[PDB]
Amino acid sequence: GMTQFKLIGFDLDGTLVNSLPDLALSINSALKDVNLPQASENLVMTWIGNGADVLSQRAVDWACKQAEKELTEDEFKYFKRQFGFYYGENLCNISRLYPNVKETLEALKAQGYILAVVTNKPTKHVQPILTAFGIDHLFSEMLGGQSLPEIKPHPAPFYYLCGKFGLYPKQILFVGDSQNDIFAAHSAGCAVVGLTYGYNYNIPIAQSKPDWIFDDFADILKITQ
Ligand SMILES: [Cl-]
Repeated sequence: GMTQFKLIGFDLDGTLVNSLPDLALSINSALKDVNLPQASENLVMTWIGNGADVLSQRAVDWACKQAEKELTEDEFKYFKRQFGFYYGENLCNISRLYPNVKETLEALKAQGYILAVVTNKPTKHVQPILTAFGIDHLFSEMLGGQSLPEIKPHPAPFYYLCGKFGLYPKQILFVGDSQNDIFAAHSAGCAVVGLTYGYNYNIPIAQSKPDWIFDDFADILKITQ
């Protein structure tokens, strides 16, 4: 309307949904199944951001070092199957939307913005978690960690949106909570909101220099009309 933006994109974990509690519960149950020590929720948080394989590798590497044990490859595969199972079961157990997320997405949709999710979370979990929280109907595109060959912080997912919706990068506003989001946006040429409530390796979101830094998801409305 009075902005340049046609499409607004969002990360999922740490931006729309506070999923850390269910991720931590799931990963710790799987660690227990391979007789490895369990991690604090802050530690688990620091492994999140780069997809479920990297998350799994960080978990097992930490726990093995803690315990002075190693896993065989078959044990590691087993760990990953159990972690996948538990999480699938706990997608919307302790997890909740961040404050004002649904109301804000509805407002933006009402204004005519195309809305998209771009996350490194496995693609298989994206439509289910959005459906569980009653917001799947608002999104015109939902990209996860297996959806394209390169993922955030590579700008490719942003270029895919430009192509699919017929846009210049400058017509996309992105909303994220980690440097993966902010670096991808800077590289593609998209304006980017950094949220301060999400998962960024214990690093302040200001360090990656987003275009805006917000404590409340509803503040996005102040910059979209
Ligand atoms: Cl991730």
